[PDB]
Amino acid sequence: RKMAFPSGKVEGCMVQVTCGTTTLNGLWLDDVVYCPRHVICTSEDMLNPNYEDLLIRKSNHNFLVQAGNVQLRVIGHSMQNCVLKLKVDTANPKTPKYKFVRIQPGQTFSVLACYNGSPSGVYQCAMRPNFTIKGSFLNGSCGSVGFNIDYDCVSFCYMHHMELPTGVHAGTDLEGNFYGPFVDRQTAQAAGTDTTITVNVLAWLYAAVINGDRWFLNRFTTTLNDFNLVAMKYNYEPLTQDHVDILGPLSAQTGIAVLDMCASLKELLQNGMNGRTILGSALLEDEFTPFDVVRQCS
Amino acid sequence: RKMAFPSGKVEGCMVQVTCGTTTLNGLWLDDVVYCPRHVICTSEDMLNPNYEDLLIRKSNHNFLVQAGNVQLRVIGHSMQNCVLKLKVDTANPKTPKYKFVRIQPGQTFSVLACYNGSPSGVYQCAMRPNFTIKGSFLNGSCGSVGFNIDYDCVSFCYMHHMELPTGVHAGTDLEGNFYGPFVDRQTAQAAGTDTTITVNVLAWLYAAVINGDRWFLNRFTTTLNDFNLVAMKYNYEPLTQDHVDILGPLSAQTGIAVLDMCASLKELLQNGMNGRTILGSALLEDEFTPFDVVRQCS
Ligand SMILES: *[C@H](O)[C@H](C[C@@H]1CCNC1=O)NC(=O)[C@H](CC(C)C)NC(=O)OCc1ccccc1
Ligand SMILES: *[C@H](O)[C@H](C[C@@H]1CCNC1=O)NC(=O)[C@H](CC(C)C)NC(=O)OCc1ccccc1
Repeated sequence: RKMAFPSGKVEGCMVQVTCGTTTLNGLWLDDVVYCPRHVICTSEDMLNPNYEDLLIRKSNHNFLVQAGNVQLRVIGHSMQNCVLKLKVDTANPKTPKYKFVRIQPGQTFSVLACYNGSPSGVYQCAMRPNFTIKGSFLNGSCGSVGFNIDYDCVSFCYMHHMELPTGVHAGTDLEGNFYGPFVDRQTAQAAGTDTTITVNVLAWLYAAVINGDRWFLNRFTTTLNDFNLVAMKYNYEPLTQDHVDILGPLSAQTGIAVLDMCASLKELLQNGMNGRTILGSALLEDEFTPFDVVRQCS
Repeated sequence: RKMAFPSGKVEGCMVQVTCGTTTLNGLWLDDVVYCPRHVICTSEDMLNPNYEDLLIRKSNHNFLVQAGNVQLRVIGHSMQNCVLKLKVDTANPKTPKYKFVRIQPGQTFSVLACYNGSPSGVYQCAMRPNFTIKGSFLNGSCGSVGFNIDYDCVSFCYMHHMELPTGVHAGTDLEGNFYGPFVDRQTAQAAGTDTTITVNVLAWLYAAVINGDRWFLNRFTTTLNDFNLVAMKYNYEPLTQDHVDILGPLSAQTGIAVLDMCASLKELLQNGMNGRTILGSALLEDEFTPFDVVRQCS
């Protein structure tokens, strides 16, 4: 099963930010509210916004932050890359222990989709090699965050800004820097040709070996270099050698060093599953980290 | 995408319940903790328990409940079918507006998987027509619950007790009545042959149209009864008029009559998918309801 982190600690940080006509969501940690900076744009400064001068003309009194129907007072505003920061006069007493990280393509996280500051639902998604995510997001959803958890700490890794022509989504880390070559302005922009997350496909074959039925399992072996070619053709990312021993635990538990493994991914890009399905998916699955496999078998 | 309801309201009601060697999760609402009654069994008892034998042989102090760090004093106990009800001297201040509901086959709910009283993950499930669910659950997971939300109100519908031999799962409503012909005994049980949830498959074909994927549309048309005849043969639940009604929503926003979308699915069942995906998959997905489709497309 694809599984999301429990969302309570992030729900307790979600607020509604309105500036003029635009409402979106804010992230309220301590006495600071983070939200996408295009909240300060009207329907039409959005096509080529000069954010610096948009923001000049805004003052604290132009921002309506609400936790429920309770207004939080804005007492300062600043722009950091593509996110806005609003100092409010109340520290969120729900503030989890947390930090801001910038994730890598292939890494997974959980999205807490919200609308008008109220959580709608939660889902697990991955950062594609072309820096999009395959999410469900509608209008008013910008400012929603992705996150991971480690014990008590919430690691905020994504904030939402944009849908792309092809239906996928684009956003920034919590310091406002976009993932990939995207800009927060309403223009057609390059999706970018995507690839399969090789390390996660191997994580998930391992899960097959663990949780039982390894029918895919075949009796042939390879090394690193040829492995790249015929699948690089079905468009698979370079497995390095340091994806390698994040796959170390799963190799040690199954007994299988990385490459009998490769050579059965061969045959699944060499003559399909033969109509068969591994663990619940009639296709190869590439949105499970090795850590995702260990967590869930753990 | 499969989207679970946000989980914070349930997370604040989850506690650990211990009785001797046996530990699992409980649901802490007002001044009552509910958990699976096989918490009272030893490894050996669970072979063939007479739960009323076992329960008359215990007093309050044999139950240890913990809410994070803090122990809750059990001051009463009580059994309602397959769930135990433990009264405690404190009311859970995080108790939401809630309800207890028994759901029908085909309905969905989100599951908050917990271990030792602590949330670990959240995902969606359907009640199969055979009254099992295709979960992800290990030892210590019992007591985790399934629920839906409805504005402010968490309606609990599932409590977890068991993995059948085939890897699927079985449990009770929160009054403790099993979904299906199972019992809280550790003895091998079979679930009975599953069917496919038809009304949901149509809801996912509609979902697919909305998201640009329309190769499967035909322009044949069919009777409700003609459709159920063919469907039957492929082990699809009857499609009721109610189900037709329920689909009406999605039938407006796409301009496809239910019955014509039946015609297309009927062609899908007589001829297979010949190598094509719908919404990415080589199988027809039946674990989205109408309501889960609207919710995530409005
Ligand atoms: C912010 O709430 C919103 C999120 C979008 C809207 C629907 N689904 C989403 O992901 N962002 C915008 O509406 C964005 C504002 C600009 C200042 C970046 N405009 C936008 O998303 O245009 C790109 C697009 C291309 C194709 C379809 C839909 C949107
Ligand atoms: C409750 O904590 C536990 C959850 C099972 C354990 C593995 N995955 C689950 O969902 N329930 C039981 O152990 C249950 C006990 C009642 C029948 C008294 N028996 C059961 O689920 O099947 C036994 C089993 C044990 C270990 C692995 C797989 C199945």
